[PDB]
Amino acid sequence: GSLTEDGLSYKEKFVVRSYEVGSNKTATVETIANLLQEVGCNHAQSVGFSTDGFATTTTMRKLHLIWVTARMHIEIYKYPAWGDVVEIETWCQSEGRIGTRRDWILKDSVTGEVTGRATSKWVMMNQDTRRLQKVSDDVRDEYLVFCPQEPRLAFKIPKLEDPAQYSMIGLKPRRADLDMNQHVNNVTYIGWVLESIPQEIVDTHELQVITLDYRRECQQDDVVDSLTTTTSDSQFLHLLRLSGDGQEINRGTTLWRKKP
Amino acid sequence: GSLTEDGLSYKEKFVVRSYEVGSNKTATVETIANLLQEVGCNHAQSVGFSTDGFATTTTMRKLHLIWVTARMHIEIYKYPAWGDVVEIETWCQSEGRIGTRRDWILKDSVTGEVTGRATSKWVMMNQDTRRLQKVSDDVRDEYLVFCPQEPRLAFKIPKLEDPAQYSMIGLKPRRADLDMNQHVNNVTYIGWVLESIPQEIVDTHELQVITLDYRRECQQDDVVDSLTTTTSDSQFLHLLRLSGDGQEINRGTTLWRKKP
Ligand SMILES: C[C@@]1(COCc2c(F)cccc2F)CC(c2ccccc2F)=NO1
Ligand SMILES: C[C@@]1(COCc2c(F)cccc2F)CC(c2ccccc2F)=NO1
Repeated sequence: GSLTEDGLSYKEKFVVRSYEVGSNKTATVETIANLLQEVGCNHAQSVGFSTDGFATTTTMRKLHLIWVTARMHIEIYKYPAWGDVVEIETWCQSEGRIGTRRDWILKDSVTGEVTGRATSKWVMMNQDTRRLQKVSDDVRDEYLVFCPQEPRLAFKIPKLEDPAQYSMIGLKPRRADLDMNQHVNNVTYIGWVLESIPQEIVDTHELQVITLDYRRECQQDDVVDSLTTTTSDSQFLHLLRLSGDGQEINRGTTLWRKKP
Repeated sequence: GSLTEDGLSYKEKFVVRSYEVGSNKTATVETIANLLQEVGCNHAQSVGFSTDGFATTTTMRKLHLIWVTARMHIEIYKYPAWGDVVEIETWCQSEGRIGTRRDWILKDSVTGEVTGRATSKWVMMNQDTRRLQKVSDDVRDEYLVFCPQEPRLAFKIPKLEDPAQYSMIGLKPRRADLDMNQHVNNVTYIGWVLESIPQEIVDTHELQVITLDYRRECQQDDVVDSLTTTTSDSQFLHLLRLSGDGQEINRGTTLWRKKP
């Protein structure tokens, strides 16, 4: 991949792998989310962020701050097949004191058609206490020079009430689910949300839209319950909570289209 | 990737991704095993096997036969870092009536040095009954023309006895663990074997050698126990068994080197 001529966005092509596809031999949404993360990381490196950790500015490092995902919204029009080339363009924009947005557009590299879109809200937090911080002028000024400054857009979740229609309990991360800092990878939470979708829905529908809020992390030694209720196309409300009716981890919604 | 000039092996380069690395920012062994699978699948397509299923010959399809892994042996000298290019060369050889071998050699694409080696024994089995079959002349003759015929080599596991020194119980696959035919991906079994290795070993050692036998599949709805005992460098004996002291799934051994 590479920066675009103006230096304010990044493009990368990916060839969909054998193990990245599901039963229709198209990329899973977890594969798409992994590719979104990878092109974001390669963008960060291309504009001078670290080649051996996740992106931080100089002032973030001084203050022990990291970027963490607060919300992810993905819409897929067509999932790419095994062996297809998908090209993803990504960019960031300042969200003032709130945080930082990363947007993505997915294209079929052969047709040039848009096959999906995504946006994410990232917030600052202290890596040790996990307490949120507003973006200071020093941190914003460090990264603003890598962002378009005029708007460039790729485009409330309620709490599931007991009893859940569907559940998958006792979900636990294995080492493959952990990132280079031994934190649960953000894509693992997408997989866990979808685990409580009945298999018959997955067999007969394609996921068109997912919206996920990220409230708290699952630690390596935590156990998660995935809860789903039908709200309808098929639409669902989702809640991930720590085992034992503990803290909410994630809430979300999905929209599914019947297979052709 | 592409076939080599003589058409009898296949090479592919991979750039190690952000989510493919562990805490030392080098590829996990599960990442390496996924890359071995992907280059094998791309080799199969390059010599005229299907672009929308795992490799079968014409006679295999007529008889409802598939290739399944019986044994995997991987040795890694150096795990590639995040953003490094690893080049993998792969080839197959007939094993007479027993099955078919796939071998791999991993190289650091910048230095050209060998960083790892792998070999696998694949057997025929009926996809419906899971009963093994010897390779018939018709099937061997269909694939022999894609193999070196003179030897080209990249280079008994006992049953763990109760009580196991270490365990991880209740492991269950999620949809990301399933392949395009809704079978548990072979790399998932490597992850499950390693889950019962204590975290302190993983934190202080690198895996140098893994040998894994594959006896039976975990179904989507099965639950697996991972059992490990120290036999020693650190060496371990491994057993994966279905929950409830059910059927053995896998047995294996690993050898670990202290981190520099
Ligand atoms: C918010 C975040 C910022 O990344 C650094 C960065 C800029 F700040 C401005 C322009 C380009 C750029 F790269 C963090 C982030 C991220 C973090 C970890 C993993 C994956 C990611 F995409 N992706 O976007
Ligand atoms: C045994 C197996 C054979 O693949 C077909 C094939 C030949 F038979 C001969 C030369 C090249 C070639 F490709 C099956 C296999 C495999 C199967 C599923 C997934 C991944 C794999 F590597 N990899 O190797």
